[PDB]
Amino acid sequence: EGLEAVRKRPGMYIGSTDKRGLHHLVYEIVDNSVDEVLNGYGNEIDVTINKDGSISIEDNGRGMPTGIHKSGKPTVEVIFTVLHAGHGVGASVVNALSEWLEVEIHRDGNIYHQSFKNGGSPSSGLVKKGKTKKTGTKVTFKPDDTIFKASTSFNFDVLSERLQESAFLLKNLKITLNDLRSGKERQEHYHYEEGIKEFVSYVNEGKEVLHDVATFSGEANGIEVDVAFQYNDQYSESILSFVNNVRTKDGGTHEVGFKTAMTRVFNDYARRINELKTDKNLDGNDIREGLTAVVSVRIPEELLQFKSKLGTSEARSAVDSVVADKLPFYLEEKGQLSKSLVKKAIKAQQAREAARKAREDARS
Ligand SMILES: C=C1CC[C@@H](O[C@H]2C[C@@](O)([C@H](C)NC(=O)c3[nH]c(C)c(Cl)c3Cl)[C@H](O)[C@@H](C)O2)[C@@H]2C=C[C@H](C)[C@H](C(=O)C3=C(O)[C@H](C(C)C)N([C@@H]4O[C@@H](C)[C@@H](OC(N)=O)[C@@H](OC(C)=O)[C@H]4OC)C3=O)[C@@H]12
Repeated sequence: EGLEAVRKRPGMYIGSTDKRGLHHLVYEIVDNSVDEVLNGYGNEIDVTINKDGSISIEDNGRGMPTGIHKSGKPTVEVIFTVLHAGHGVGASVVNALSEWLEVEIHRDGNIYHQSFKNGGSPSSGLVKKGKTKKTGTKVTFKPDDTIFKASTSFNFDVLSERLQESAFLLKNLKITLNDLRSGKERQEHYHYEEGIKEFVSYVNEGKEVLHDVATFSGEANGIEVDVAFQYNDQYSESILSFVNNVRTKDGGTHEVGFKTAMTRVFNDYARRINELKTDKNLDGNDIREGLTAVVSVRIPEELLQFKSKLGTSEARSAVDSVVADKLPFYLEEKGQLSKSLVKKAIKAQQAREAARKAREDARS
């Protein structure tokens, strides 16, 4: 009954039926809690790997609606049983691929509980039972053995990497990952008050840093932007791009917008402090040498287009504008540092030119 289509072709919805597909089920539920925190409701997400094979995902958000949907069915049943109701395949796909799923909604001092079993078949109605001092939703589900053949066991380190990433992107979000399994009991907490500023320092661990993380945010078009960067004394570039708390591994327009404004502001500043003469412009390449940067954007549903590579042409204009508006003032106020970063980029340009001449001489 709709969920049976998900059960016959799971790959078409979660990619695979291996560790990757198993862990994506966890991410679908985590995302709903993340969305809620974005909207200003809640600040805590608890992920618990249970002894029985299940996984619990709890938040302190508003809690799911308890009432009858536009249709004649309880909203909880609509969410978990109606395909793609509300990647974003929905809680209903998690239910379809679960042996059992339990919902717990904390609303106005009361706990509302609903159970699902086998293909995502309601094994109870929404029952009001228990008193509470908190607001939020808790989803516990045990993956189906027949679906995730030899792949139902949750991996702590896989989840930790993704949960730490979510905490870095949403400052003041506290994520706790708990493993209760015998012989594997562990706990980690991810809470970064300085957000993507803390992400940059993390990516630069084990490398010497040239200055403290430079951060700047703003809004251009309908896109919110967060940019953090810090140079190391090494030569590699490490540009991490994110769209709506989710990584875009192949970059896109938001990444292009950051890179173009960075080259433009650096060149303009270099000529202003007379390091470059009337003498060619520094390439992006020279400027980005040893640069670790995090580009995090928030785009409305209407504007979005592509995933892994953003296509939203307006996001180029958005990042370009925030960087071009904020970076000149950073460089002007950090006079000695910025003069040093200009010289550094000139030396990278000179090194590259000498590599080019040696290559040409070896050819001719
Ligand atoms: C079913 C519901 C009731 C819940 C509501 O979501 C909550 C979610 C919310 O509780 C919050 C984010 N949740 C949590 O905190 C949370 N925490 C945890 C641990 C979990 Cl899990 C959650 Cl959740 C939030 O606080 C409030 C504001 O919204 C949903 C959000 C948006 C819609 C208005 C949606 C709805 O009423 C829909 C419908 O009436 C129809 C269906 C039921 C007839 N529908 C459609 O459902 C299919 C046919 C689609 O199909 C696809 N995509 O293939 C479309 O259909 C189409 C044609 O696009 C989709 O239409 C847009 C809907 O999505 C809503």
